[PDB]
Amino acid sequence: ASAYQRFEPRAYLRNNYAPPRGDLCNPNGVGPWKLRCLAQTFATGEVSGRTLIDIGSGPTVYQLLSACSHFEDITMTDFLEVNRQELGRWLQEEPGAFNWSMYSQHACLIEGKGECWQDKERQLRARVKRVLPIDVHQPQPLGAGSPAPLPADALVSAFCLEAVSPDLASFQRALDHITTLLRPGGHLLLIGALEESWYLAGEARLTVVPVSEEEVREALVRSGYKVRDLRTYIMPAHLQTGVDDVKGVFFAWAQKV
Ligand SMILES: Nc1ncnc2c1ncn2[C@@H]1O[C@H](CSCC[C@H](N)C(=O)O)[C@@H](O)[C@H]1O
Ligand SMILES: O=C1C=C2NC[C@@H](O)C2=CC1=O
Repeated sequence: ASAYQRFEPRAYLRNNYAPPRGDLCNPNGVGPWKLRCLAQTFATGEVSGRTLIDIGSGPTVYQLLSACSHFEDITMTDFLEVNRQELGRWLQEEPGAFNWSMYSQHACLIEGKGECWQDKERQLRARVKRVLPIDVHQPQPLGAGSPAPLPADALVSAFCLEAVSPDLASFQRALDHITTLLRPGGHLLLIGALEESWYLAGEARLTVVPVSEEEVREALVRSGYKVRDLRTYIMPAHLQTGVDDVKGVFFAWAQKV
């Protein structure tokens, strides 16, 4: 809750998106695995529409790289002001912006359409119309008169819910709250930590509800999704860096019935 007030965006980026976890060179790493699930899913051509919302974007954009070419209106969100400010720095190509080029490249590599990474980042920056505050704990997570087109044709959320939820029940409700933002028939792409109880982000020490793959699936069904795809990545020893206690990472593709 109020722990997210000490959350340092740079430290978080450093902990999860710089080497070793941010080394995209080894295909056996989490970075490549994540981009692969994303890329492969959109490549099916079944996740399509005009609008899309990213839930709890944090200070990261990799989660929209393969997505941006399928939706012309993209909304990014986060609870923290600092995180929206960081997102802004990368969108406006301002100074100090985080460098996502390695990920843009690997997305281009993986997608295999011969695209250059500059055209990818350009497309993303173009299709992201707005960066809105959000709280998944509210029944109306974006608010009343949100500038965001609703309902969205699709949703993306990586490492948010389990990391803002004290327990399974909160998690399930938060899932419910965001699910209302999704048009029926829509698609949800959910990535998150498995069996993780805490992670660091500078002076901030966050509490996490350790969830399992079955608990994630059950939660998706209960929230009213058909689970099209749900995969697990087991965190290798050398990627256990002492910035957290994550055991694995899950990826879910779910369709709203
Ligand atoms: N109550 C809340 N509602 C929505 N998001 C919240 C939230 N409380 C914290 N968050 C955000 O949840 C994010 C989790 S970190 C995830 C960052 C990014 N999605 C990734 O893929 O790395 C944090 O940025 C945090 O600010
Ligand atoms: O909070 C987390 C954020 C992550 N993103 C990459 C993935 O390695 C990861 C694990 C986490 O525990």
